[PDB]
This record gives sequence, C-alpha cells and structure tokens, in this order.
Amino acid sequence: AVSKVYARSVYDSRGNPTVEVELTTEKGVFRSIVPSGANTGVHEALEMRDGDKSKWMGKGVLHAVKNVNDVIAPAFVKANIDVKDQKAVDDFLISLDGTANKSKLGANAILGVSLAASRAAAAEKNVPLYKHLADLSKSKTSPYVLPVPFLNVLNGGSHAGGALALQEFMIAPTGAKTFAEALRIGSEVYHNLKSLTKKRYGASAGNVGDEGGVAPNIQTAEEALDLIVDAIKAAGHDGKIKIGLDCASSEFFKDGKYDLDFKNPNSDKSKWLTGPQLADLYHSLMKRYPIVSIEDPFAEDDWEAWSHFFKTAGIQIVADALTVTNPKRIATAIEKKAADALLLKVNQIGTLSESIKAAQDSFAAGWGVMVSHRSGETEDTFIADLVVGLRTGQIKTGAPARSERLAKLNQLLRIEEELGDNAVFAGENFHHGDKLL
Amino acid sequence: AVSKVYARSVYDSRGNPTVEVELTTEKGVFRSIVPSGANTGVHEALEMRDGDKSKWMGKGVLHAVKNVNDVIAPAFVKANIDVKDQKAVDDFLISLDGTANKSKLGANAILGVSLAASRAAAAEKNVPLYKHLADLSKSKTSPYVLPVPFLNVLNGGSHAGGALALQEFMIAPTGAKTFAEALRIGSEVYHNLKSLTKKRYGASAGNVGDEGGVAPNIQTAEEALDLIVDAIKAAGHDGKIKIGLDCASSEFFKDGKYDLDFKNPNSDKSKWLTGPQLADLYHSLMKRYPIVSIEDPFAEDDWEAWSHFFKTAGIQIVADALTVTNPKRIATAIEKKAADALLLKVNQIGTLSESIKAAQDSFAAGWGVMVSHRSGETEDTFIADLVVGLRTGQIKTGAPARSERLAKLNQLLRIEEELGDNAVFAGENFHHGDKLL
Ligand SMILES: O=C(O)[C@@H](CO)OP(=O)(O)O
Ligand SMILES: O=C(O)[C@@H](CO)OP(=O)(O)O
Ligand SMILES: [Mg+2]
Ligand SMILES: [Mg+2]
Repeated sequence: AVSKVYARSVYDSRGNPTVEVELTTEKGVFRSIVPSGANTGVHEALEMRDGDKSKWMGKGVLHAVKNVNDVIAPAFVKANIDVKDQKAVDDFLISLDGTANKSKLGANAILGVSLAASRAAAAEKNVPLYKHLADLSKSKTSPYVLPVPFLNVLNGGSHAGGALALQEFMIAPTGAKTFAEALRIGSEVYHNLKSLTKKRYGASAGNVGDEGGVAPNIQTAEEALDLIVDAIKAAGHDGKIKIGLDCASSEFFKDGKYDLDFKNPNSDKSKWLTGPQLADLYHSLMKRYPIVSIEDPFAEDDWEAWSHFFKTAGIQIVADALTVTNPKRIATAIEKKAADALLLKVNQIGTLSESIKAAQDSFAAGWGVMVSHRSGETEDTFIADLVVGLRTGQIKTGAPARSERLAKLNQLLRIEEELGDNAVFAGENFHHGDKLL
Repeated sequence: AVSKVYARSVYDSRGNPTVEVELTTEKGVFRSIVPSGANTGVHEALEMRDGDKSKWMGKGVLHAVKNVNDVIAPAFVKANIDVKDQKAVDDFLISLDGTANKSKLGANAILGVSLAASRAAAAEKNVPLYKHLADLSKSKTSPYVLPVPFLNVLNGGSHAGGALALQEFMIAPTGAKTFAEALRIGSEVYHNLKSLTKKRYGASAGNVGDEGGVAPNIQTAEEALDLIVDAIKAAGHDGKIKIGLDCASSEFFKDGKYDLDFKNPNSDKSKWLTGPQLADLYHSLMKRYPIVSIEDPFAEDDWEAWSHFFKTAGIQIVADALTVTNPKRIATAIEKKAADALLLKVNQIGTLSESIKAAQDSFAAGWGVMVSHRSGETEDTFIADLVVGLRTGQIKTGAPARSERLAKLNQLLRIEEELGDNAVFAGENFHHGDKLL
C-alpha cells in the first residue's frame, strides 16, 4: 500500500531544476527523477515551469512540485491503488489532470509519480525493474535483448559554430558480440575522435556539449563524416562501428525549402533544397559512409518528403520531431509510410503506460523503437531498464561522457551481467530487436 | 555478516574505466564506485591501470577488479569482520596489501571495499550514511553543519586553450542562509556566466570542461576574474558570492620557478616567477577580488614557498597535491605552517579510516577541511554524506552541470531536507565549519 507521495526540486545535468518524486510503501522509498522537457509546444505533453524570472532564470518547478504534494499525493494515497497495475496508476493520474497535454498538473508532476510507482511495483514483486517492465509490456523474455547504444560523438546544427547544418553524429557498435564489448570499442572510438578533434580544431574544440559529444567548427557533413570514419579506423574498429545521424531538419526548414547553410545570415536562397534534392544529398552520404540510421531527415510536418525518401532510403529512418511521442502522429507516420522507427521520449508523453503503448503500436507496424534521453538528463537510470524491458535493441542516451549519460550505460553493463545466458546483444539486428530470435 | 564481495568495471564521467564494488550482507547489496584524478600528485596512493594498449587506451582496470574478486573478496568473507568497525575493515585491507602506497592491490581495489563496508554498516545500524559517518568520526550532530559548495565555473591551465595558467576558478555562495538557497543562487551565477561567455567568446566557448565549468580561450587571470564578477553582478548576487582558486601550480612548476606562460612553447624563461614573486601575484588578485580560498598556490613539495606565503596570506590556504590526504604529509604541513586547510580526496589515500584520520588531524591543528570530488567522477554520492558526517562546512564537487556533479549536490539537498532543524548551513563560517555552534 502506498503510504506517502512526495516531491522536491533537484537539478538536471544542465543545472536547471527538475521534479523528483518519492513513493513510500511497505518495501521502502522509491525515487524517480524527471528529465527536462518542453513547457510550450503544439502536440506534446507540457512540463510546468514557474516563470518567475527572479528564481532559476524562470525555470523553477515549484508549482509542479506543489501539484504533486498538494493535489496528486492526498488523492493517490486515498485511492489505495495497486502499484503493480501500471494502467490503473496512469489512468488515475491522467483523469486527475483532465487535459490532453497534461498542462493542468504538469507533465513533469505526472511522470514522476508514474515512474516511481513502477519501481515500487518491481520491489513488491521482488524482481529487477527491467523484468517488471517486460511484464507490463508483454515482451519476450527468452531471451532478453540488450541494446546497441547510439553514442553521440559530434554535433552540428544549432549546437555548433560551423556551417554544418546536420545536428547529431552518432556511432553504433553493431559489430560487437556483447554490450560490454560494444561500450568498450565505442568508448575507444570516442577518445580517438576527441584527440583528433583537439589536434585539428584546437583545445577548446574538445569541450563537450549537453550530451557529451564534441562540437568543433565543422563546415560540411563530409568533413564530419570523414573525421568519424577516420577515428573508427584509427581505433581499429572499421567494419564493427556504424553511423547514425540526426538531421533535425525542422531547424533549417524555411518557406517550404531546406537551407543547408541556415547559420549563415546571407544564405543564398537559390541554394536552398527541395524535398527530392535533400533526399539525394542523403543518398550521396549513404553511398560514401556506413550510415545505418537517419533521424528527422525532413521537417516536422513535411509528410510528403518523408514518404518520398522512405521509398528508396533502404536504412532505418527515425521519427523525432515528426512524431513527438504522440500516438495520433505515430499512427499517421505509420499510415503514410513516412519512417520505420520511433524515437521514444517517456516525458514527452508523460506516463509509463502511454510510453509502453507507443512502443507496442510501433512494433505492431514493424517499426523499430529507439529509447531516448533528453538534453537535461539526471542520475536516474530508468531508461536503461526500460530499453531492456521493451526489448527494442537500440538506445540513444548520449556520448560515453557525462555521468547522466554513463549512468544508463553502466546500468546496461549491470543488467547484461545479471541476465547472463538469458540475454543476447542486438548487434546487427538492432532495428527489429523486439522480434530477434 | 558479509556474505559476498564483488567488483566490476564501469565508466567514469570522462568515459574511462573505473572500479565498482558491491558488498552483500543480510541487509542487501551495497555499491561504491572509485573516482579518478588527472595529472595526479606524485605522492597519491597507487591507482592501478592495466596498460594494455589494445583495450581502453591502456586505461583498463581489469587487474584492480581481479584483485577484488580473486584476492580481497575470498579473504574478506572468511575474516569474520564487523562492518560497523570501520577501523577493523581498513586494518584488514591494509594488512593484505602490506605496502605504504597500496601498490600490491591498488588503492582503486581497496577503496571500493572500504566505502561499501561503511554503507553496509549504516544499513545494519538503521541510520543514513551521513549519521554513520558522524559516528565513525566522533563528530557533533546537534546540529549537523551543511557545506558551502565551491562550484567550479571556469577552467584554465592545461584544461583550456588561451594563455591562462591558473587551473580552476570557483564560486562559493557563503551569503546564503540554507544549502538550497546557496545552490539556487550559485546556479543562477553559472547560467549568467554561460550566457556572457557565449556572447564574448562565441557559442562554442559555452561548451564545458571535465568538471562542468566553461573553458574558453582566456588570456589572463584578471580577464577570468572580471568575467566571474560580471556574472555575479548580472545574476544580482554581488556580496553573497565569494571566489576560490585552485592554481594546481605543480603543473607549471619548473626547477624552482613558476612559468605562468607554460602553454606557450616559446615561453620567456627570464619571466618565470620565483616563490616570493608568485606570492605577490596572489596578493594583487586578493586585493581586487573577493577571493576567500586559494588551493595549491605552490608546488607539491615546494614547502618554503608555501610557508612564506602563509605568513601573510590571511585567507584560507588549501593543500591538495601537497598533502594528498595523507596524515604523514599533513603533519609536515602543520609543522611547517604551510597551509590551513586540507582538500580531502578519499582515493588519494585509499581507505575511509585514513581519510577520517586526515580530517581529524587537520581539525585538531585548527585547519579547515574541504571534501573533494575527482575530475573523473561517477554517479556515486559518497562525498555528500561524508562532508555532512565530518561537519566540515565546505565541499568541492563541480559546477552545477554534468550529473556526476549534480548527483552530489542533489544528495545534499536531500540531506538538508531530512535534517531540517537538526542542521545549519555553514555560510560565512565555512573555514571552521567543524567548530560552528
Ligand atoms: O533534441 C533532443 O532529442 C533532446 C535530446 O538531445 O533535446 P531536448 O531534450 O532539449 O529536446
Ligand atoms: O585538482 C583537484 O582538486 C581535482 C578536482 O578539481 O582534480 P583531480 O581530481 O584531477 O586532481
Ligand atoms: Mg532529434
Ligand atoms: Mg586541486
């Protein structure tokens, strides 16, 4: 029985406040920390921020914490909900808030309780968290599947000072045989890349962005990709390490066209690309580099350009801004054959039950699911247990640097050790990890 | 009763392997993780690395992990040790190794067992870790004293491009009335600094170094200190925020003299500073900036230069590489009146008991103690409970960015909340926090 529900303010990996929730039962005190989200936006669940400019640059979460303590807590404890019934927990929270976008109580207030309940449930059942999540999601557990980590190495776009328009460059050690080996070789490529970066671009280019990757002043996608391929080969892992991109092409979508020089104030509007033109740019990259996944190749509402490219892409295409972990938008992407993988952000929908459903609906359609971090992460390792419980075969949780990233990666090491012969590393089968063996 | 001792490799905040230990008792499984420094003092207890070029850039810890699993563990479990008696735990570990510098087993094999035993002890006693640590150290608990956080905000020296030789610039919110307030106001200064740095040095100078501070190409100490003052002012916290330095002067110490242009390959050797001249440099900075602490002002065995400066410094002078958390070296520094505060790094000495002794010897000489992280940190939060247990009034655990730093700062928020009226914030009284009330 849940005897107490409590929230406090703590700090995320960017140094902004976030909500931490503790649920107390007979098994002890169970803690979940919510990562950074969005307090504005057209489709997604909205976190609640205080907007008091004299505290935390306006980014306080006192109101959301108060909603947990004053509103959610007494009604939840009184309801005497079975924490093992995650659907009942979440139905209760969703109905209490009464808004689609969770803006009455705040998506951050809601998710804290949702996730803490699942930890209390695992303890009641005397099972590890990932096992309980497997139960909730009805995933196959003979064997379990460990994910390929899509490790951030380098950033461009809004997160860098060069002309480079594309946002994320990731390495995926699909050629490793275990998760432990995957993380070792990925880390080796990372350090080789960092040293090469400092040598070529200067010491400051070695400083890290929010998610632990470098951000030198790179001019072109080819420059970035040659550097990565060269670091892969220098580390001795050519053939075992593949590449993933996040184009975040909504960031350079202007008046129906795509501006690959959007950071240039005097960008030649005649150089701007149409849908088919940008697709050919990706085709050219795919010919020259071991790219196995591309995220947000076209803008968040440009459905026809996604559907067109998907006809011939022939690699995993990941929806992020297109879908925003939103069920109706996922359904649309599936119908329009716009992509074949969902970037899954638990806090973007705001409950565990709805996150699980979004993954299941993707899997039903033959899609992949890449479990995702946020920019403001925490020491909480929930998404590590979640990626295993959902059997997805792939996770994006940062570079092998900054411990809000390493906490998840280390947790995956532990889970692999624990499961032993009843788990396999997804490796080359990352896309359909859920159907592996 | 300890039934099992186990170790595994995990990753620190820089993506390098380190040792994680788990100790099992009737109360459960207790986990401690060993941190790792860079350019470590010559006198630190040995951090054992594998040196296999073909794995982790030679930085593996397989040998240290093996020392736990194959050597310490079998013996420890058969030794019938009472984990509550930390002195007995550490006496046992030290007798196994039989070397002054823990070079037989590795300090990174010994420390994780030392720490995990204290967590297991706290659990047996049904007390939070900080209370157990207060008991072990014979510290007063009525009230406990919460630390001023010395927040890394800007880095120079080998950590940055540009000419700036001094390594570390910290802010200390001494004028706050609670820990929660100190962290809030410190975070606001940090964000103001990020914005200013990006505005003046470019977007990429907003990227962070290993401990979460910015590391732009800065030319002089005055330029850096002026930037920090501008950030404090813009945040509105003039008068409540003080400054600490860690010069890490051993890094620029060249045969009797100090090279303040050490990143210049053609640095002018006639311009290198003597001990007395460097002391004058510090005195000049002290007159123009609210500096209340300077760490490693002189090199790790340059005793005369420490002693001279200390005669007139008149502010807290902190020994890090000089003392390496070693009671033998502390006694020398006390005798030579070289400094008046210890930077306490548990992994410099290798056991909890020796670390506690080092703190106690320091307090007995009327020194302060600043409990410290390493530049390579993890999701482990031990030092937050330690700084409260030891009643020191000051901790150095990073910028308020990167969760290997926030994990400690968040834990301190939780401790403050738990203690309520049972604790006081050290504030202006940080130096002698142990003697407060
Ligand atoms: O863009 C994203 O996918 C996330 C993580 O990088 O960023 P934010 O959490 O700021 O939306
Ligand atoms: O010099 C120090 O005090 C520490 C932390 O700033 O660095 P390292 O852990 O590398 O010794
Ligand atoms: Mg994206
Ligand atoms: Mg130091």
